[PDB]
Amino acid sequence: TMPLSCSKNNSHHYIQVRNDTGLELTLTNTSLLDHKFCNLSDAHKRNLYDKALMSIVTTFHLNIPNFNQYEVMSCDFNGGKITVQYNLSHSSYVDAANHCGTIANGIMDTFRRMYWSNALSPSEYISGTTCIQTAYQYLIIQNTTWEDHCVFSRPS
Ligand SMILES: *[C@@H]1O[C@H](CO)[C@@H](O[C@@H]2O[C@H](CO)[C@@H](O)[C@H](O)[C@H]2NC(C)=O)[C@H](O)[C@H]1NC(C)=O
Ligand SMILES: *[C@@H]1O[C@H](CO)[C@@H](O)[C@H](O)[C@H]1NC(C)=O
Ligand SMILES: *[C@@H]1O[C@H](CO)[C@@H](O)[C@H](O)[C@H]1NC(C)=O
Repeated sequence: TMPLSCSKNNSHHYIQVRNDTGLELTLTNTSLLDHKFCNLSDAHKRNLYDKALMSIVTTFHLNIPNFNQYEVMSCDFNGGKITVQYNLSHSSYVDAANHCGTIANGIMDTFRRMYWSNALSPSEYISGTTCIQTAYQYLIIQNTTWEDHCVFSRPS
């Protein structure tokens, strides 16, 4: 049994990239990845990670600033299906500002502005970008299907 993505305590949205498969982005306080690794030494896994993230950037038309910043992250695969977990650092205004030039923040600002969440707030405005503040501890991405997007798929 795995926890739900479509829950009252979470925010979620599903990107359909092709007829069958897509990405489910989930803001939650439950984590699915125990470790803190992102073993991408194989070229094929490193490219599936690039492609999941590219499909989010193009659909949301994200323009991520370069601030020499970095969001804590673990990743993992289950038979070619990626699971990416960001351990967010945006609980304060200072933390939101220091983790602003990241894919996580651009995603969250899309949730805030499409009203898919109420727990996202503005912090600092810089370079035409909004730094997002939130109490959510994780942002989860999984390569999944439309029929399963409401339940977290097994990561490994
Ligand atoms: C979701 O996962 C699949 C599997 O990793 C991704 O792509 C295809 O996977 C098959 C193996 O089942 C490979 O033989 C193909 O070469 C892969 N195609 C591509 C274009 O990479 C699929 O792209 C993933 N979807 C998302 C949205 O990340
Ligand atoms: C997530 O966890 C933080 C505590 O770290 C809490 O303040 C926040 O309200 C929680 N949000 C949800 C939706 O449970
Ligand atoms: C990356 O994953 C492979 C798969 O087993 C593993 O052998 C390798 O040691 C990992 N990378 C590092 C630096 O350990």
